[PDB]
Amino acid sequence: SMTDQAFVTLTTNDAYAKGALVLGSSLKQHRTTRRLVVLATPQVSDSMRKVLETVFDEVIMVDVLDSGDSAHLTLMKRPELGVTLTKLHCWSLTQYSKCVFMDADTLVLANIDDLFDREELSAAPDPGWPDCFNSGVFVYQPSVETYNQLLHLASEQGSFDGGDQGILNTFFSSWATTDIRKHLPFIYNLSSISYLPAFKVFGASAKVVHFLGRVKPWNYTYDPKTKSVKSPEFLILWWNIFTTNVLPLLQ
Amino acid sequence: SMTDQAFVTLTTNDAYAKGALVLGSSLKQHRTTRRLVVLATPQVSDSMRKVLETVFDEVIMVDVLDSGDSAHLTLMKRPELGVTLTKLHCWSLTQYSKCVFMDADTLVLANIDDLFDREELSAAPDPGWPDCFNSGVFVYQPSVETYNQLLHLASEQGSFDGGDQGILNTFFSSWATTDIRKHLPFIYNLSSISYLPAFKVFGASAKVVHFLGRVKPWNYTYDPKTKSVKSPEFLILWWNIFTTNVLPLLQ
Ligand SMILES: [Cl-]
Repeated sequence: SMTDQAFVTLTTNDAYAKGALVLGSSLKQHRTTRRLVVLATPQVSDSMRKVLETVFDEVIMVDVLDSGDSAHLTLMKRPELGVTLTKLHCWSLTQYSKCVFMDADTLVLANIDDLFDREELSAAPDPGWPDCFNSGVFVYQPSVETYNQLLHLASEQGSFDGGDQGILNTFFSSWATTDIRKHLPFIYNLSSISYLPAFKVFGASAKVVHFLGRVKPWNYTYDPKTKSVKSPEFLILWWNIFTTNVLPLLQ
Repeated sequence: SMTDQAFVTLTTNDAYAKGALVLGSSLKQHRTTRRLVVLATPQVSDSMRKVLETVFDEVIMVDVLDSGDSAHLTLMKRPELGVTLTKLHCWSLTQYSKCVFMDADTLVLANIDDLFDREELSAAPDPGWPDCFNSGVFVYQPSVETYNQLLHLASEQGSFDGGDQGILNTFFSSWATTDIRKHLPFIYNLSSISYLPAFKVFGASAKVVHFLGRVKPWNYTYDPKTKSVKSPEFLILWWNIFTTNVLPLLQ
């Protein structure tokens, strides 16, 4: 239908692939007309890539350890940024005129195809330092130039936070002060860590939930008997999509 | 110099007056050309009001328990909102064409007179729910109409958070989506609770620190010997301004 535009995610191992499988499924459940793309590394097992193919339209291999990879010389300068340099390959996807990147620890709650109305770089405020955008969800335009500039920046300065958010905020440094249309509503990237009164009032309209913190949805022990985890509706939802929609897909 | 414009704060008791005394002093140290105003309630002791007069140009009494007060009928509808209705009297100060309200648990680190370049309602994002502004610091235009509309809102709906921030966000509900110039940089209202890598990179430019959480700067036990508290440079600064600049003022 809309071959020109895609949601793009990233899996660097089989654990995160379970995240991507749930994200992908949630986009399908809310009936996106866009393509679904996952960037995968060789650390993702062949059998998991086959599961990824049942949900994603494209499973695109990216290996920054390969000397043919465009980011490989940058990795040799910044060996701590392998995951970040892999994610930044989202800008190499020049077969698409516009994409929404979503981290594999997000979950979609309603159709968010109206994000394609936005322009690069559109993103929600990060809680905690709200003059930085959160890099879990963003609208961007693939470009080899932009990609190479991003690699240059990573080369010169690394990332002020060790991951992709620092570098993307440093690159797209006008976000906080320029054009409010580039501020996605917080409900398009609602932090699981995120002000209870604000949530009582605004939470029902959540469109995307972003599972932050060290413990990811797929590393909870889920108990099918009780439909519950050991340690809430979003985490329960995650597991619902996984058990109900993902598990029966490779058969 | 600039009789038309003011910084405005609020003290509902003697504890908070110590906050206001420090805020006021910090505005003076960074050489504001504007007036300094404190709204005080009768719970503030006469002797503390006299201390407040050594720092503030105007100490303006507000008593919502008085039946002559404009908010008194609203208080009878919402008896839990006395402090909030007192703060909203900042909009009654029609002798001023433009003001910056600052909670008494803020501290100024550099001249912020360039806030008078902004228009109502300008405010920084709240961390945690960043599509709401934080109500600790905001640029507004005094108006009896605006004030009465605010009282009406408080009457009809109360405050979604129990304090002033809910109601001000509900009233000024276009803040998140309209005119980025109404987004104050986070450095004009930097949460003490506020992302360590972001602070390493951005904290040096802090212009206002906002002491959040249940334990206020003035309720720490300060030890003059060690220049330290029991439980960091901002809290130490607070105490420095208090001991050095405030204590010698009533003599
Ligand atoms: Cl704008």
